[PDB]
Amino acid sequence: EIIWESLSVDVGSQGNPGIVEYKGVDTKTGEVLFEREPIPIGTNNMGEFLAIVHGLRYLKERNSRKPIYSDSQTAIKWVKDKKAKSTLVRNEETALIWKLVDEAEEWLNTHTYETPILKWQTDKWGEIKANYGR
RNA sequence: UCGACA
DNA sequence: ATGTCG
Ligand SMILES: [Cl-]
Ligand SMILES: [Mn+2]
Ligand SMILES: [Mn+2]
Ligand SMILES: [Mn+2]
Ligand SMILES: [Mn+2]
Repeated sequence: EIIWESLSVDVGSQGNPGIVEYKGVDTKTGEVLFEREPIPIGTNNMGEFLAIVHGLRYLKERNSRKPIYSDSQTAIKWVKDKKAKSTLVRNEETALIWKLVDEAEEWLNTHTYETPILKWQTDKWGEIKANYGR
């Protein structure tokens, strides 16, 4: 029941909190459609969140109605709520990740989209195509 | 007390 | 090990 005609996104990190990045790939081919420059400090969930929002913006800009796959239950909820409930401390070092997160929320609250955000069923389909981790 | 998704 | 939700 995999919808191959879709966009798959996923976070990648070195430590958690740690260096965070993310990418979006064509679920069907695996071709990398976009990738975020590594952010010094952030959490896994913030990254998973930014990945979905970037995916929403990527698809809207190209007038695509394809759904987005994410393996993050947390990020999917945050996007649904248009509010990332991260409890990562807000300080000088986490300023960048928080700026991106707040700006992502800002975009969600000022734009519209019908993009279905679907849960990638890892336990049945294996690793999401945009995966970085082992 | 966990269970789940990362 | 941590980040989060049910
Ligand atoms: Cl971003
Ligand atoms: Mn993931
Ligand atoms: Mn990268
Ligand atoms: Mn905010
Ligand atoms: Mn992954």
